[PDB]
Amino acid sequence: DMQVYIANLGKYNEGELVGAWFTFPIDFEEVKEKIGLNDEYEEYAIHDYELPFTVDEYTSIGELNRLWEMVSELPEELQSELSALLTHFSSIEELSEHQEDIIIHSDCDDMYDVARYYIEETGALGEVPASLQNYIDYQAYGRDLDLSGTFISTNHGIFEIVY
Amino acid sequence: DMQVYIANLGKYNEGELVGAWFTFPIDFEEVKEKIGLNDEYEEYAIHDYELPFTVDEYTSIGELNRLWEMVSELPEELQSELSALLTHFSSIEELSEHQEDIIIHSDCDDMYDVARYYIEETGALGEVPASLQNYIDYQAYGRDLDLSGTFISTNHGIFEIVY
Repeated sequence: DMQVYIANLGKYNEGELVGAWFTFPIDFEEVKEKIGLNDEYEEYAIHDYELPFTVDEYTSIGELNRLWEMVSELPEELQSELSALLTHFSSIEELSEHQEDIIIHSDCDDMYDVARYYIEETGALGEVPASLQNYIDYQAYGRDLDLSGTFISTNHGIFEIVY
Repeated sequence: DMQVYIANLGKYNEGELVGAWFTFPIDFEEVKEKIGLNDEYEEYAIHDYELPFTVDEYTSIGELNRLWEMVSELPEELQSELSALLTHFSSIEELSEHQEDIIIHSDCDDMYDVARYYIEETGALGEVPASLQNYIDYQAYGRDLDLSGTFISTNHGIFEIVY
């Protein structure tokens, strides 16, 4: 989980291929003793990674630990679905802005359940007469909430990006 | 409108074919002067009719005027749709029993309009919240009323045979 194959720019063609996997936190001198040096300093050749997100080929290791600390900052159900949540967003501090603004639904599993939750148990309208009990179009209600609300269908539930 | 070709049983093979059309009221002596006689009395050979209903081949002319008076008794929108209404019933005095029991819908044109009328403007449930405004399945409501109520789809509207 969350480990990188990063060495080295010396013998740029992935010659001097060393340094297998580095879980976080990752140090300059730790990897430097892992690899030696390439007679100078041209290292952390990002070429492979077990990460739940998208990383770049020249990201500095301090930025990597920064990203990891932002990952470890977030709750683990969100850490499981970072791939889905980052589709709406573009960065993690951006995600850390509205990290309070996520509605979690383990209880709701499709849009129908979202409609039934926000109508029935929320009580967004009050009266459910027995003459009117069946007669609440959860499908169209979910269509209209899908038009309005930013929704994300995931494995562990449905995540509503409300602002 | 409502006229019969009735003559004669004398020369049974529609020989002595006389008497073109007879609008109501229709008299024995009026048709008798129209046709003469067939040396005896065997007449009103019912063979053709402009009538909005089904008549028989040997119906007496007094019964014909009786049927016409029952037609003229009824309102003209029902006189226009006697063909549809008599499908549920079998006779006209039968229809004159429940002639008070017909719900007329020029306003409603399909089953959807029937559901929207009996829900919205009738106020069969009261509250229509804006969170619940769309969310009234008129289709299923019309299916359930179609299961329960006797409905007839016509040209001028929808006629509900309620008891």
